[PDB]
Amino acid sequence: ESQAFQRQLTALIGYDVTDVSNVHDDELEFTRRGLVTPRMAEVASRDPKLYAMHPWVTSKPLPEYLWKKIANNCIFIVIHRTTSQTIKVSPDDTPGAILQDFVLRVCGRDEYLVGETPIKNFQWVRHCLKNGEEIHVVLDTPPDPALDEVRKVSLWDCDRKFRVKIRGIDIPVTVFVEANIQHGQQVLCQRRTSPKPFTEEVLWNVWLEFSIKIKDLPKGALLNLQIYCQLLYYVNLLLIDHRFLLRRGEYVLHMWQISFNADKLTSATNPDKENSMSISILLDNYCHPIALPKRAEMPNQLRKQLEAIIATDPLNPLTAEDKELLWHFRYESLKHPKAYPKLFSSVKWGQQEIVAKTYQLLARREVWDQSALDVGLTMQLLDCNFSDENVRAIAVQKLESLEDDDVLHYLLQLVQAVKFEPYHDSALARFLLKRGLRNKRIGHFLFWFLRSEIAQSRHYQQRFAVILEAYLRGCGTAMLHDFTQQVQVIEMLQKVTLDIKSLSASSQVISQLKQKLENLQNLPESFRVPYDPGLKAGALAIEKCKVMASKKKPLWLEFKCADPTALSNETIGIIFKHGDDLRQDMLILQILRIMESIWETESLDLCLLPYGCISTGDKIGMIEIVKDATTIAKIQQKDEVLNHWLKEKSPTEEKFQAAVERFVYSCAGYCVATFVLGIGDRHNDNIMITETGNLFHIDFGHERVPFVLTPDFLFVMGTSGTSPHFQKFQDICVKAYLALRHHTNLLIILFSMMLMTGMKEDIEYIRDALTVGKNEEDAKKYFLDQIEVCRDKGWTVQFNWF
Ligand SMILES: Cn1c(=O)n(C2CCOCC2)c2c3cc(-c4cccnc4)ccc3ncc21
Repeated sequence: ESQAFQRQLTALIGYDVTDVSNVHDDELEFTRRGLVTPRMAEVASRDPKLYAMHPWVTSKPLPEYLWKKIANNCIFIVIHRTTSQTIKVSPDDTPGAILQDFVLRVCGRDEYLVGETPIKNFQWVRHCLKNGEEIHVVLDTPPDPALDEVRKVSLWDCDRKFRVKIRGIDIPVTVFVEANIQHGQQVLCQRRTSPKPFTEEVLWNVWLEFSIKIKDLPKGALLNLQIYCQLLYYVNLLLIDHRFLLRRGEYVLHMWQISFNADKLTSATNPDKENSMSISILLDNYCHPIALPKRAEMPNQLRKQLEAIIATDPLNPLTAEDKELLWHFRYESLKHPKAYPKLFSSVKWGQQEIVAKTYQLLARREVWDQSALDVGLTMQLLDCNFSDENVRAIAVQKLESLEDDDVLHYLLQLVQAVKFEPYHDSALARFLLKRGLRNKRIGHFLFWFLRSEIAQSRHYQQRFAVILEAYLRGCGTAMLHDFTQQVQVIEMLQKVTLDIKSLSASSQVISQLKQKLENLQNLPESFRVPYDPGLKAGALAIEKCKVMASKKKPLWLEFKCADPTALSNETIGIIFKHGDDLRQDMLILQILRIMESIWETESLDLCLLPYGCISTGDKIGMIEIVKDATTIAKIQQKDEVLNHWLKEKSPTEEKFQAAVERFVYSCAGYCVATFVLGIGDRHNDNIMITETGNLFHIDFGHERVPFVLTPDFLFVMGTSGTSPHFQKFQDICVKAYLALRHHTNLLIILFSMMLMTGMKEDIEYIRDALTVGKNEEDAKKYFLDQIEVCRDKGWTVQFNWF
């Protein structure tokens, strides 16, 4: 009756929030309760007119390469209604001024040109100008905002030393327990139990007295229990709870097994109980509830020493002297926003006094607030190394400066960063709740970015599910309708992918596929595309649908577009795959999209193709089909072969000369990008190219060479084992490489988090690849040398690949 809505949300999320069986406290229920207010606040504050039409706009400057297309200076936008007419408009002209009521929707898209924004500052206008396409719009009627209607004793006096009683470890099928007090990645104090023979049950009943006191336990503290026999099981328990109270009583904790990592920081217990390892522990209880309460300059030499510490890379660890230097002169270090991550590492979190000294130091934020926004440091303070609620919130406060365009560039990386938050309700989760609820595009990607983890991560599904339910409860009836239509389709397409895979390691398979898709089309008739929400896919082209030939078996699906106002009847091609982890490809594609923005600021377009890719469920998702594209393997199935393929598929010579240029930029782009990320040693079948000349890597799901610059690519430029194109390539390569190096800290910390949340020494790769330390001229030469490593090898490495 009154519960029907929750069972609808339950099916959208893919996990039950009301079901509380793997919970030892009430944090999820308390954060479900606490999340109501920032949803109520956002639902109410959003302009219902601009919420319904979600104009995807930017406040960033129009790039160098895009002002080349505009001349007079005017742009042509063709308005449709059967009868169409072109209108010459100034780049700085508002959409209403063009209209001279009615709205300017994009043809075949739920994309609109609205608000007090210049047309040059629209993401669809910039997109068309980049791709050299016409701006086809339609004089449509604004959508009803009615469709989005939303349904409605003190701690610092407990000077006693802390202790935990290790009762034992009950397991269904030598060993010792390692008890740790943790804050960030920094272990405060360790204690082990005496080794005992490994059996079905191992009792100890011994108390482990720690060096740290109750008073000195920081908000965010963790009792991390580990089972060593060398590490085999782990579990965590927040010593300070959500209601600021120290943990008391008996706790049985089901432990996570093994095979550093974000999964190893989780406060959640293992849901499996009949097969998992447990741990009975006792925590000292009291009659009254224990509750946590709330100059000189610097000499020229010690200034230079501190300046060198700030200027180093994030991965560079601080010594004991570096930590003392930074802490003593914290008031100076506070006047340099770049020192904050390193300074907040230098503080002794296991000392109530040193913590209180930081908390009051942070009240002098006049300098941090007034600073120019840096995503680098903001992401730095949100990682595993920072467990303090206050420090993290200073980073979340800067995320408010980010306009909807930028929130989209880091939505996935911010969603992952929630894994490092000690408590469920956090400034970050709330931040992602505001931005998702304010914007429909952000909200759509939020849904899928959260649903990605809820369905595959047993470690963080609990936390993420309460954040999804909170977003869902405020998006409005329209988005809730759209998501049911997406869930219903992917859940339908999930069975088909799995049933077909359970028939192969042919005509039988291809007939059985259409035999199943037939009893599927007879709901829904339309659904938004999870990786491109503007595009609405209609009914299937069941005759075009096939099962793909590789080691894995994906579903090549083609859907007609639901919008009849579309320019072409070109179907929407979607790959539905199983057995591969799309969570890592999502992460790689995101850094690629970030790299492009870095190049945009530096006035460069390296023509990357970061194809839509959404992780949907348990090792299953969907991938965008790139139209008129094939792999290098299919083009070979040597030197001449690619340039012969480009001319052959090219209509005019004008278009071919465009095809070789689109090749040099995209090739240089994938050369710099895949090198930095360390995914350049890839097989020919994992490198694609459009009939337009647009090259792009794929299958990112986890002798040597730095990148792929084979002779067939070189022959396209006009070189065999210099050229006017190869010189243009080398120059744009360096120009692109040096741009990414200006954002070292950003890339370093983006990669670091990517590793921990998606997948110590492995991370160190970007230090060397982004040539940390070396000057602008030394890096130019270093990259040009890596070009020559590909020239020397040629077909060697490509041949080596089995
Ligand atoms: C025409 N055509 C293909 O043949 N294929 C492939 C199918 C699987 O064998 C490799 C080639 C693709 C595409 C494959 C991906 C992709 C698939 C899995 C992982 N990462 C990326 C993306 C876009 C694509 N577009 C077009 C297209």
